[PDB]
Amino acid sequence: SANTVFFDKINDLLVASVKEFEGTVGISYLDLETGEQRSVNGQHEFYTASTIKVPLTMLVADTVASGQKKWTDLIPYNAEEDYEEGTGIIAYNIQPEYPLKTLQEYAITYSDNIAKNMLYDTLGGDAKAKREMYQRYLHKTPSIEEPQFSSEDALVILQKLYTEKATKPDYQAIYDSMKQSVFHERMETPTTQGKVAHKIGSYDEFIHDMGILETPHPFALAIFTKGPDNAKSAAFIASVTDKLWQLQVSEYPNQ
Repeated sequence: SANTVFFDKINDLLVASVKEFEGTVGISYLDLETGEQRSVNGQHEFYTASTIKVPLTMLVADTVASGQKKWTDLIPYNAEEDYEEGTGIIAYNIQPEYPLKTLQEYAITYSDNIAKNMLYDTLGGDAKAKREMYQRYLHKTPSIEEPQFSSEDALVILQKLYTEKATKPDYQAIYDSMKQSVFHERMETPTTQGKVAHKIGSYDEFIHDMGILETPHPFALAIFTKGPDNAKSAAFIASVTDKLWQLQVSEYPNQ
């Protein structure tokens, strides 16, 4: 009963919050210790933008585990297929090849677009990779041209990473790269700093973040938005994140 009281308070906060947002938003919260979730508009599908780099890296790790690739493998840069600007390290000091491990790191820590392209190449192309990650991790068929996630989808992916990193060091490495990511915004706030693993995503009107907040009783959170004002969208994510953090640290029910 005490749990339902607390989770109902989380729900009240989510409902109140989305009322304030000019645009479309989905929010999903997961209390990792109990498995209890609360969502508002948690099934609306949004263009993934860079959030897809998380399951991409998971798939790369799975592929290494299968024996088909090794972390030490040198992956060649293909100008004619891999070049992309925006976020990343590679574009701004291009090398002819990279260890697979390095790509894996850069795709998350620096949201590196070229790294992402080179990972898709390694996995047999983006259509194949997308089919595999969606089918295996979400039990869904993807749109290859315009892949989508709901906030609930994001929670399914985060839960898998969080559970399985206990026995999969390469998933722990992904998590750690999410903690070390260089974009100190959205779910990363003065309150959550040093205690958040997150993957931002941005494209035009799409502004997202998804992650795990390392409160004493930890929780997963996904906030996906589409709206006209990028600054407002990012500020909304940070605001809701801090409000949930405060509840989680101050009113968590005795079990």
